[PDB]
Amino acid sequence: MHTNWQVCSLVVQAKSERISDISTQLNAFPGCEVAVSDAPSGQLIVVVEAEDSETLIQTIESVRNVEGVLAVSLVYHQQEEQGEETPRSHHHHHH
Repeated sequence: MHTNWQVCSLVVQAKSERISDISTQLNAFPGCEVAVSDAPSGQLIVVVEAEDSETLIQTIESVRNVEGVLAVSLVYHQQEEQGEETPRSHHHHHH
């Protein structure tokens, strides 16, 4: 099915010299499109669209595993999971 997926822009700070290699490689990722490419600053805007939030993470983490990327600033970020000290209502019923 077509799930309610989310797109996320990535401000990729990378080696300004190596921008051509990095952009080419990143645009070859699944769901990743290089929208904006500013070679002078080393900024690559990559928009990633993925089905589930976790599928997005799987993809974005791979983006951050490229040599050339210095910092990936995710335009859409949440807090850490942290852990809930007192759980909420779960409705996992077998019956």
